[PDB]
This record gives sequence, C-alpha cells and structure tokens, in this order.
Amino acid sequence: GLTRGSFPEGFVFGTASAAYQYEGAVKEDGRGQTIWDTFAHTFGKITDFSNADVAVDQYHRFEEDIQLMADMGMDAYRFSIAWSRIYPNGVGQVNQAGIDHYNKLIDALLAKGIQPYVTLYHWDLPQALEDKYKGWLDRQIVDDFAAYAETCFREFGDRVKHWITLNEPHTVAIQGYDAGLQAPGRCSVLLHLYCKAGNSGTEPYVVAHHFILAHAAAASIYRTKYKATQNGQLGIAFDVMWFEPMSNTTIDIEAAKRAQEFQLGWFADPFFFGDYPATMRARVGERLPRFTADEAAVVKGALDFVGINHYTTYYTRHNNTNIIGTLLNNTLADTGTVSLPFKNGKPIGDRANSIWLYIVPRGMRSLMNYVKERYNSPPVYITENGMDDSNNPFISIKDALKDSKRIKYHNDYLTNLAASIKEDGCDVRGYFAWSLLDNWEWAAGYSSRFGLYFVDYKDNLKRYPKNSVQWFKALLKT
Ligand SMILES: CCCCCCCCS[C@@H]1O[C@H](CO)[C@@H](O)[C@H](O)[C@H]1O
Repeated sequence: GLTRGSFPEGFVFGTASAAYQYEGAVKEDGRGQTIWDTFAHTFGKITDFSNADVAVDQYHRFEEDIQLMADMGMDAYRFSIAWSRIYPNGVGQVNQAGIDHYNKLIDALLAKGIQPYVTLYHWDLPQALEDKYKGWLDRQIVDDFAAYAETCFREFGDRVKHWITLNEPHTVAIQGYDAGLQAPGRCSVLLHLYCKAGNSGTEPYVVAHHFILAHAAAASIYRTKYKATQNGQLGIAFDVMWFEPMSNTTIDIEAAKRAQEFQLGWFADPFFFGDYPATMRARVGERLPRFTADEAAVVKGALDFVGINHYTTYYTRHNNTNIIGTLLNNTLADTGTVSLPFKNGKPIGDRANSIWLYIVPRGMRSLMNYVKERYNSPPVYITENGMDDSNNPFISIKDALKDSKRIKYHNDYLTNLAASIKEDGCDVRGYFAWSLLDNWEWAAGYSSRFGLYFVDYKDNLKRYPKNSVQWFKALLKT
C-alpha cells in the first residue's frame, strides 16, 4: 500500500500532542493555574469526573516517549508550550524553570533527529488573565499573547523552525463561548442552564476576532525581529470538518459552502483576503466585529502555512428559522444551516468512539481541494488526523491493542491525502497523527483512547504499542 514514496520527497510524518492533555505536573516548577485547571476541578464539567493533574506524566517521561517516536521512524513531533509554565500569571515575571524544561524537550527531540513543531496556544490560558480581564474577551489578550510568543521565539527559535500560534480557534470560540462545554464554559444561560455567565450570540465573535488579531500580532513580531535570522515559519491549526450537501440541489450545495465559510472561512478569509466571509457579514451583522484598515493590513498574509486538523465529514442542509429575538442568538442559527452525519436516517460512515467522529476518508481529499482552490494553493500541513477507541475495562490490554479500525482509518485517509497531492496538485507538506499516546481528552477525560500507544492508567501509566505502531513503522521505513 502506502510508503514514503507515495508522498513528495521530504514529506514530513509526525505525531501530535498538547501540554494539558499530556504533561501532568500541574503544580510543579512554578507552573501557573490555567482556565483548564479551574474547569477540570469544577463539578459537572468533565464527563468521567477526571482531571489532568497527572495526565500521562509526559513532563517527566518525555525521553521515554521520544524513543517511542524514534522506534516508528517519525520525522517530527507536534507539542504545545504551556503558557503558564513560561508566565505563570500570563504577563510579568518569566519563569526560568519553564524555559529550562522546554529546552530539554526540544534538545531531546533533536538529539533523536525528530523536528519540533510547536503550538504556542493549545487552550491553556493562565487563569490570571481570565481573572484580570476575562481572557480572550478583552483586546488586552492581543498584546499579552504577542509578548508571550516573542519570549518563545527568543528562547527557542534558534532550534524551533515551525510554529503554530493557535490550535483550533473555532473550537474554542464555539465550545468555550457558545456551547459552554469547554473552558471557560461560558454561554447564554437561556440556551444551556449549566452555564454561569455568557452570551452565545456575541462572545464567540469577539473571541474569534481577538484570536485573529493575536496571531497577526505574534506574526508581526516574528517577521520583523526573528524570521530573517531564524529562518522558520508560522501557521495556525484549524479544526475543519468537511461538509457535503445533504441533497445534490443548489440550496443544499450553497448551504454546505456556507457552513464551510462559517467554520474555516471565519478565520481563513481574514488571513488571505483581509476580511470575514461576505456571508458572515450578511447574517451576523453588527455582532461581527470590523477590522480597521491597519488591522486588515497586518492580518492579510500573516500565515506561512495552513494547519488543518481534520477528522470527519457531515451532511449539511439549508435551514430556515424565525428566531425568538436576540435572547436565543447562537452561532449555529447564524449559519442558516444544520449539519449532521445522517442522511435519510443513514449514517455517513462507520463511527469511532467519539460520538461526533464519523469515518469518511474521501472528505480529506475534498477538503484539500477546497483549500487549494479558495486560498490559492497555500502550503498545508495536516496538523491532526486520527480516531479513538473506547476505554474498555471489560477487555484485556492485549485485546485493547488490536486497533485494526485505527489502522484502516489512517490507511484510508492517507491514501486520499496522497491522491490530493499527486493527482490534484495540492501542496500538502506534512501529516501528524492524533495522537502518540492515549491521553486526557478534555471534557471526555480518559474515556477516549486516541493513541498509537495504549496507556495503562491502572499500572503507573505504562505505555504499550497498539498494532498501529508496527503499521506506522512499516509505512515510514527507508
Ligand atoms: C475537526 C473538526 C471536529 C470538530 C470538533 C472536534 C475538535 C477536535 S479537538 C482537537 O482534536 C483532538 C481529538 O479530539 C483533541 O483532543 C485535540 O486537543 C484538539 O486539537
């Protein structure tokens, strides 16, 4: 089947992780509290009552884990820097122990020939910024993020050449501020009674605006002060479901395109064209912030590459409604669409463990072509792709390792990826599996197993290779 030869010369293969999901050591070496420490320690927020205080303890076990990557022949590792290990209070006194830790990790990776692809922000805002000004809701976050980013460029950018400023700003905006299902857990209480505060109709657009400005601010610093000498690149990882029309009719075809504009375009149109999608301006109206001319000029062009986190594809239909006033405004209603993995009662594909994750390999190819055509063939990295098993206490570890479904998932998505590059002309530069190890899946806690390696939570976090480890090792052989 697939080999390295199925992909362009120099194509980069890796696994991906995130600090809060992997590291543990939440109180160690000066680390500041984050909005996810607060959220994980709040009743009702995590489905299995768990937390990531220890997680899979990668803070102490990264060398063991790096050898696991090297065992497969991985080229690269995507990981995040916990902001609160560098500035425990978000701004102010740098925490030297945080710098020293990430230097050891970066050096250990490079010692093994594995390139670091580093995410600056993977959701773990210092609680001090949430406390001071409600974090992403305030324009101050722009300057504060840019300063944190600058410290990372200054400390690590002699060795780190691939930066992802933000991970999934769309997920954060919607899950954090419309549904209130992720930190800081804000929403319109009239829509979801579990929330303490928020406004599903307004806050997501404010947060998204600030994310875009925050990236632009970091990128401006990078280009002006670091890029010439360091010779690296900056991008973002966008969460992107592919959307197929629920019917092959012009109304639903327009609906699927619209749902795409509201998901990827919300962020990517500003970065390529200097403004939000016209459909968002039309439908969200005054609730959607406006860029100034000077802001547009710093935002347009601020990506060196587009990271795509892609798992699944849904059907999308047009939706007509007649909302009962401002009170019930929400992002989904604003799109004028509804998207579901079901058509005429039939699911779009087999499903992984996650209730949202449908297995639809063709959507990888369809998305790569959409990005090519809409954005004039920018460089793309698949910054996340993978699937999860359940955490099943009724089966042996040995049986837990037989992840044949995961193998078929990667095989089929990568086959479609290879085709988009070779047949379709898409400029895809690399691919990162979610994830290296089983880990703490946010509000799903330890109920979801995404790892190439199985982690025994009952035996001091012992790592065992699932069948997919051998499969990747064989794929990556030279
Ligand atoms: C891509 C569109 C799918 C929509 C919503 C689900 C978003 C996935 S969150 C994303 O993927 C991993 C696996 O879920 C997380 O654990 C990572 O930390 C995070 O980066």
